[PDB]
Amino acid sequence: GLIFRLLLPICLAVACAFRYNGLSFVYLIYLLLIPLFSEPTKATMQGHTGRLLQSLCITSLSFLLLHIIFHIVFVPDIGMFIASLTIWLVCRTLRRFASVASKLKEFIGNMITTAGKVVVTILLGSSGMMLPSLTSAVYFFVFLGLCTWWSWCRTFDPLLFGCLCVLLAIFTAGHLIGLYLYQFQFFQEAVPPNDYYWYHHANPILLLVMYYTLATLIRIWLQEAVFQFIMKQSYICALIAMMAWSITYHSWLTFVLLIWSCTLWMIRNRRKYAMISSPFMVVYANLLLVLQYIWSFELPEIKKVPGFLEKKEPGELASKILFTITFWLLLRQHLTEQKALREKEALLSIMKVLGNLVVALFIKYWIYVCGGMFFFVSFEGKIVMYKIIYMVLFLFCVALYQVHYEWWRKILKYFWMSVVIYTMLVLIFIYTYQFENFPGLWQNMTGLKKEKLEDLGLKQFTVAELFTRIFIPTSFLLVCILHLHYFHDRFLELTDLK
Ligand SMILES: *[C@@H]1O[C@H](CO)[C@@H](O)[C@H](O)[C@H]1NC(C)=O
Repeated sequence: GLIFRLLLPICLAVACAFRYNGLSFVYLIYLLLIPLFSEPTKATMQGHTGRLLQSLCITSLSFLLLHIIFHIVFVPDIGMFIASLTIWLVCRTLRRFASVASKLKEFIGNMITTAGKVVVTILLGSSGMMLPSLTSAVYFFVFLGLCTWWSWCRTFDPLLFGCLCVLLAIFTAGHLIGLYLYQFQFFQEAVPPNDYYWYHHANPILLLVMYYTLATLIRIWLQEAVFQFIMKQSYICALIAMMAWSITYHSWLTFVLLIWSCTLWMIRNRRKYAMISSPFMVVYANLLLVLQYIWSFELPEIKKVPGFLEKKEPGELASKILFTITFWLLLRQHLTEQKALREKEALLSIMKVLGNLVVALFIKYWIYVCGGMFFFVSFEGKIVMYKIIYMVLFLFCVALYQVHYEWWRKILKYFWMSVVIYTMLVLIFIYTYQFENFPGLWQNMTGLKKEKLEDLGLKQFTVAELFTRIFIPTSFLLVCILHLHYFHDRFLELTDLK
């Protein structure tokens, strides 16, 4: 019944974790071999495997003794004793955890058998981002490829999935062999893949549990009401993550993502064009992700590009994964909806008063919100030139409204257009002033002293304050375009002299 075997994995692991010779290597081999066979039953295969393991271990102890006796630290003995005890227990076929462990095994095995694919992908991603190298690049790339394939509608038949599991299993087997076999080799650098013996001493256990889940899976394979607003928020958060990416890993590449998000904010029907441009965003995201992972290796002889992609830590990649999953979900939704529309067209071939009241209230009382946003934009932090130009525009608008009011009714939308244009220019200028040539290019082109130039807001920020310096004007632009698109013309036709 509750006749377990994982105890043998446990003791084989603790036995191979501290002794390193040709004697423990076979113990590690058999440890790797355990998760392939079933639990002990009325069977001959697992029985003979166990019995041969015990024979080999006892004989190895005997060989150690017959070596040490010739005269013309031996925890392996206790391991052999435990192995023989388990052999006898199998031949036979206060206390709180007895059934607890059984329940744990049962529910975890059922968790594997239901949706093992996604947990394998999660393990692949974790192993990839754990310790970057050329070897872990295999795991990371197959992770990324599987996630991209799932993002598309194209599915996968289980036999190819199983052969991929077999390939990855033998690959991680060889990887663990190299890892726990390296304690003899004599090298320190000129080779990326591994190192010698959580920062980097927690990877082998992750690879081991990965291989164990893969082994259970392959063993299984050989037993022959408001969710619309939620979709809206989904594409919105995908866009905002696309924007926020270009702040963490500042480079002349992700500037295209930032400018794309900016130019996508200011469009009439943004959902349609966002869904259209979704796949390109996904492919570009994962491409620059591969570039990130490559240039985040262990070795400093890569000669990072000065203005473009540069050198980063391994930890600063999970945030990029969190960004890319938004693109993946966006593409999934877009493709599903497009397929539904296509099959539909193939098949063919009490609260209103609240809405009216609130839309009228916004038509009449939103220009004041846009005006009040000027103060929040211009009166935060230090005082610089562009924050003064903002107030200059605001005061000019108010003065022109007070003076004539006939021109002010004709030159209103042009004001908002100029405002959003100026905000875009401010974004571009404050973003580009973070490279290396620019802080000197401004002087060499237009000679101004360092602080005299910095007084215009241009300075070297940190990864925190730049979020503010980008989003505050971004929020202002968003509010302004929201006013311009929906409420402007209705407001202008509301208050007029007929
Ligand atoms: C400023 O930088 C440029 C970069 O090409 C270089 O010619 C020189 O260092 C300076 N040029 C000036 C001062 O015009």
